[PDB]
Amino acid sequence: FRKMAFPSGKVEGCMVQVTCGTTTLNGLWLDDVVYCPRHVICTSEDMLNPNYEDLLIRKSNHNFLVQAGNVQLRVIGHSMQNCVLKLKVDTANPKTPKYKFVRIQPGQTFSVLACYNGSPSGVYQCAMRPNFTIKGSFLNGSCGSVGFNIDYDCVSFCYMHHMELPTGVHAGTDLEGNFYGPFFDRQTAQAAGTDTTITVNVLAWLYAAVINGDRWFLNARTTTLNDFNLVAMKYNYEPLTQDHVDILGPLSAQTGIAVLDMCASLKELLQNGMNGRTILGSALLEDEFTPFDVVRQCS
Amino acid sequence: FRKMAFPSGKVEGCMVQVTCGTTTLNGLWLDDVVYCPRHVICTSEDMLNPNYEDLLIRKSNHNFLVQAGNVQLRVIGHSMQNCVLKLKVDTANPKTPKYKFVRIQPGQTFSVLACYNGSPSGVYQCAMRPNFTIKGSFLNGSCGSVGFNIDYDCVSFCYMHHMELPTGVHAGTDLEGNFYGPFFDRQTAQAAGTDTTITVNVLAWLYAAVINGDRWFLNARTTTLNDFNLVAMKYNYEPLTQDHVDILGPLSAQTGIAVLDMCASLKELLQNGMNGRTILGSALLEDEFTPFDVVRQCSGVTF
Ligand SMILES: O=C(Cn1nnc2ccccc21)N(Cc1cccc(Cl)c1)c1ccc(-c2cnc[nH]2)cc1
Ligand SMILES: O=C(Cn1nnc2ccccc21)N(Cc1cccc(Cl)c1)c1ccc(-c2cnc[nH]2)cc1
Repeated sequence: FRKMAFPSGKVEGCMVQVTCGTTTLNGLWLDDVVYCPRHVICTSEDMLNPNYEDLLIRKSNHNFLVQAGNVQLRVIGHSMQNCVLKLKVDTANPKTPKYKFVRIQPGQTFSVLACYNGSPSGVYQCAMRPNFTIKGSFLNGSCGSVGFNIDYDCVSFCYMHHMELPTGVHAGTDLEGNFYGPFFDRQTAQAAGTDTTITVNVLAWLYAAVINGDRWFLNARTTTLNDFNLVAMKYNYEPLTQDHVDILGPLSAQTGIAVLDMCASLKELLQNGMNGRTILGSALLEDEFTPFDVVRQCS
Repeated sequence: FRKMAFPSGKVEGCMVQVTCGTTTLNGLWLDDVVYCPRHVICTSEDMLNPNYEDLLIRKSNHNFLVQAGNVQLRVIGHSMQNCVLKLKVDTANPKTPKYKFVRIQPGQTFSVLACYNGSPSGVYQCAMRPNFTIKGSFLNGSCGSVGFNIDYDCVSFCYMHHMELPTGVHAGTDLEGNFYGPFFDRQTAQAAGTDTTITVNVLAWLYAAVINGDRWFLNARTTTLNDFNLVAMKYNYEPLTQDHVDILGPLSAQTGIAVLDMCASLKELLQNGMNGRTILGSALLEDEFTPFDVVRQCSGVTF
């Protein structure tokens, strides 16, 4: 049972390099529009305290240099949507997949294609944390890298990378340019809200551990939904809803372990710890697999 | 510090499905040849005790269905090379990347593009265990999925999936059809030998920890490679080769920590444990990042 990302090919065909002055980052080229973080228009001094509408009005189309591989794309128009810059180019991307822009919920997962200078480096799976940060693998130059899910040949873009917080976690926006969380695109120190653990995901992963033959953490106790939620909140776990219980249904049916019986296992795990043991190779409780991620990989 | 697969687009454009009789599996289309596991020609009952040479003699080109999506590629030649079947097709793949076939060492990592009916489903990073199994994520119908590394847009293919073992680990061949490990393509009970920890990768991970400022485990001693190898084997760790010392060279130079000093620090961790401390947030020593994986993720290496 591994962390599994979607194949990246359809997104690879869309990655380009956007340059404004001496600032360079990645852009997403779909049809005849290139999307990228708007802080590409900032000098390093601008970034310290930018007024974006003021900075953008002073830019011309020729200030923007878009490179796809070794081809230069000509910018023929530019506008700004929230924190995203939209460059109209004179060429349509022949590799544009069927796509959608979506805003994901805390606790949902997505694949990230990490890119530098418009070229792909690696792909990995991430979750939107409850505090709206992501635990990414991004170096300097990765801004504009995107997160996505793929369903029946359609790419749903959900994340564009903008920054790294002082703690090393990452923040960004949806494809409409709205940050996830209370962050802003100004280079100043920003703390995130206190993070919590994605409970429905931990339960899914515990089910994955049972499907793969590991039952050491199970027990006989039972719990009610409310009583489990009392303990969950005490340990900074997100509440479990009745829809979460229903979503876990297929995993409950496959294993013959009622959802609330798995909650009693997790409650014992939180109150007693793991006693040096491991689950699915991990010594910590993993919360970045959703029930769907488990179902897709286990079936 | 998290696992990172290679971008999979160059391999996605090479995946096809191969059907013989009622058996469908994945194939790899490069130029005008499709490579796939030879057990596609077996029935499920044949698998119990196959004679591949006899099963192949009764096959003709017109018995093989190769499809790119739903589009048939006409087979115009066939042959068997070890445990892989090579089907010559009448169309050269225009998506063929620059590529090589390589045979990897235990401990080395690769990305696997898990596929079902020729359709890519997911990508993840895998290590070849010292017992020549991989702890992959494969369901039925994933046979023929390949593992690969990328180096400046040359794809090095290193693994083709053939089978699941009773313990749930996976076994396969290189692109020339030679199994990794003492396994065979017959459904007879086979078992993986006892596994060990990949020492060179644990050392790579300790170097990654030092790079990020987590260095409480650096001790004051050194060791010789021979002395270390004899001790490590008592803890079910692999011995180091001369190639292992050399591939740790760049991390040793970047951190200023001699390889044999890091071996001495690891030895102390084995003999005394962690004392409830963590490394890179982990209470366990990670052994599925190679030295190359550490550098690839710490630099912005693109392809
Ligand atoms: O963190 C990043 C960029 N970044 N992203 N991932 C990273 C991983 C490692 C290192 C840096 C990373 N920041 C800081 C920042 C702080 C608060 C808010 C924001 Cl939006 C950015 C940044 C973004 C733009 C510029 C820039 C634009 N023109 C000139 N200079 C300079 C710095
Ligand atoms: O394990 C697998 C295949 N497999 N691989 N990953 C898997 C993940 C989930 C489920 C199955 C998986 N085996 C059993 C086997 C035992 C020892 C050696 C070998 Cl080679 C195979 C197999 C291989 C071919 C056939 C077959 C050929 N024609 C028609 N049916 C039938 C069974």
